Amino acid sequence: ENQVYSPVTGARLVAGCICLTPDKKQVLMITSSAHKKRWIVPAGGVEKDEPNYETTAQRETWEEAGCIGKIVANLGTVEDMRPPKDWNKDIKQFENSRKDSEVAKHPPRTEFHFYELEIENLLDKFPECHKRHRKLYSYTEAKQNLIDAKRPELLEALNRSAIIKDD
Ligand SMILES: [Cl-]
Ligand SMILES: [Mg+2]
Repeated sequence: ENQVYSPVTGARLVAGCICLTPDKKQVLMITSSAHKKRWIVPAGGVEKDEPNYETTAQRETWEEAGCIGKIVANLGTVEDMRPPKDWNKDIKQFENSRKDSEVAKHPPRTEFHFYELEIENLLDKFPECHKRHRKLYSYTEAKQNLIDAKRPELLEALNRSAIIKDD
């Protein structure tokens, strides 16, 4: 009940961090709680008492990854546009035009506010350290992880960061 939603779309409001090594060659990824083999980035729900998205982003990066660092860029917003739960059993799932197909119009599940963080430390004891793994990946590896995880919005956020892409 401490969760915050868009007053317009009803999307859950979430913040998180693209956590880069100081040399900008790697990004910190974490395993999903539900799916141990899916690698994503730290992010979670804004809570009602939190004054800004940076606070949520750095809290969730601590809770989920045991990562501390400095926010160095605002990477703006991305949206989880996965269709609702009922979607694949509904009668009209797609809206087609002359040269294009789209999933039927729906609000986003989640609106993510992403920041780029420069990693200053990784701690062995952190709140979710027995529920998740946290590991550095090159850009090429991280991109494949996020496609494997079916989270293109997280890849959109990563691509806005200063991560070195030509591995
Ligand atoms: Cl909003
Ligand atoms: Mg979360």
